[PDB]
Amino acid sequence: NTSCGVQLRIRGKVQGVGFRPFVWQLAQQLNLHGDVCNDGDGVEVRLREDPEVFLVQLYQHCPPLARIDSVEREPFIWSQLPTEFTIR
Amino acid sequence: NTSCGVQLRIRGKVQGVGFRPFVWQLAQQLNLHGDVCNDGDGVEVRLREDPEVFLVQLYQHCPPLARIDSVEREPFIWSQLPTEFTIR
Amino acid sequence: NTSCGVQLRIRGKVQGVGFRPFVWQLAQQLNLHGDVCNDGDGVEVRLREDPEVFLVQLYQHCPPLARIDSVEREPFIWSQLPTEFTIR
Amino acid sequence: NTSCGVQLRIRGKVQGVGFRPFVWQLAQQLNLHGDVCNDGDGVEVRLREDPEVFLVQLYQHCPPLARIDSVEREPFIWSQLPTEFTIR
Amino acid sequence: NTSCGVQLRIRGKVQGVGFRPFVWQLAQQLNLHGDVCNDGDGVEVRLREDPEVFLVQLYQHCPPLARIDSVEREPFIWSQLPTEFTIR
Amino acid sequence: NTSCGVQLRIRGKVQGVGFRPFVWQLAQQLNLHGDVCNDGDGVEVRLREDPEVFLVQLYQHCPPLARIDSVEREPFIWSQLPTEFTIR
Ligand SMILES: [Cl-]
Ligand SMILES: [Cl-]
Ligand SMILES: [Cl-]
Ligand SMILES: [Cl-]
Ligand SMILES: [Cl-]
Ligand SMILES: [Cl-]
Repeated sequence: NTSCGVQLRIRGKVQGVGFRPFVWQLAQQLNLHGDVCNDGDGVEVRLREDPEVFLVQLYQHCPPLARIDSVEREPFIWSQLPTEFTIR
Repeated sequence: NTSCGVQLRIRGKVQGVGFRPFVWQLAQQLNLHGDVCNDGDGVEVRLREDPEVFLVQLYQHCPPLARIDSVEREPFIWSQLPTEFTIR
Repeated sequence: NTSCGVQLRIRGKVQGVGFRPFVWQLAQQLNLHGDVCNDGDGVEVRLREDPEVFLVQLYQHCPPLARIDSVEREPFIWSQLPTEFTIR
Repeated sequence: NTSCGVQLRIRGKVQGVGFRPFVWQLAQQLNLHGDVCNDGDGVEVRLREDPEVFLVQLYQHCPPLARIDSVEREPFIWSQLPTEFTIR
Repeated sequence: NTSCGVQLRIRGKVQGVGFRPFVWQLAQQLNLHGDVCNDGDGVEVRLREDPEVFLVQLYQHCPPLARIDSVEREPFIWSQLPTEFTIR
Repeated sequence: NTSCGVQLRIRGKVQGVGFRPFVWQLAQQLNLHGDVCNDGDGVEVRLREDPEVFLVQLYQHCPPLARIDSVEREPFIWSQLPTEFTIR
């Protein structure tokens, strides 16, 4: 059933730069579950877990071709909890 | 804007027994925000804060005429955060 | 990879009484993941999530033939996170 | 330096009944730090850690001569964090 | 009544630079409550909520004329919880 | 007894640069407990408390001769909780 999650919206130079793979790899390292996608208004990252370490490291380790201009966060409800972290 | 909340659904003998006032008073004592209502399928309590102490004390201090048969919890998203605890 | 979990050790009259199914059903209602077993020194419940609501309700809704004499908790590390709640 | 703590005020039949030792033993089992005292308006328990499991078990395992009528909680600031749990 | 809060003390080039408005805007984006002021030893930010995302973004998005040299955090107790985020 | 902790593994130019003292001083400022060591594969920091603010500030305030290339985190269990923060 449902659980509280977090959606992060990351905007900047975040496409064509290895950003979705970067997010994926960071989520793997952090043992996070959810997904990442590029929906045309930046990159959306949905997580089951608290996003703080992820956010710290998103910024600090941003790929060299990428550039993060802003990150927004909001809560949402998972309909079913994720068991993996996937690129969608 | 939005925040993660918790909805509790309390079923049993929970109407005509001072249950909504009891919930209100417990929320006041605990400095909780949200609301309580009876919507015909028990009592729904919506909280901004984590419900655990509230739940402990709901059970332990249940009014004498009342009887709690079950409590369910689920997350939801507040559209605007509550600044009081109110009976609705 | 690994995550912080909680092991609960529940002792009393907790076998032959529907206790493992009771735990399972409570974990389902609470959307918890991990497992339950009877290993000869009571019932061990391992959870991914914080156990507090589970504990409240374990006590309050204890099956009628069962009797809980004590519950102990300790942290441990999951080797892989659970995706279900199962009876083992 | 300072940290956020919780003070619990437990009222009822809570003196002459083994209540301070009971609290101590529960805190030991739960690996909690802080202190307990009887200051003439019930028993005050100060904890470094979140009090929820403690509270659950305070109620469920209340000594037979004791009787808990109410428990109140409030936050406070530790001037120095406790390294033990002690009866004061 | 009272709740646990966090006070952040931000020092550097943090006056005459749009820092209080920057903090305000960040708190709005994050749905945080409390206040900000310049009391002559940097900027003090008092929050109801956990400060971690705020801190991440304080640093990453520091206005161009500003410069953050240090940030300290300590807990404190709110006398009444804030319902807005305001510049004081 | 045991508690959930966090181990951080910090790699880069992190030896001969005042890194262990830097970590120590940051832990003191943050009122953290645990330890730091250099075990030949970077710097390991073990903490009792949640590491997020520590991590934010590790990166932002990295000493000038140092360079942080990566930070990994994993949970572990303390055998006895630390009462100080020490360089080992
Ligand atoms: Cl992308
Ligand atoms: Cl009602
Ligand atoms: Cl069993
Ligand atoms: Cl006493
Ligand atoms: Cl200012
Ligand atoms: Cl080193």
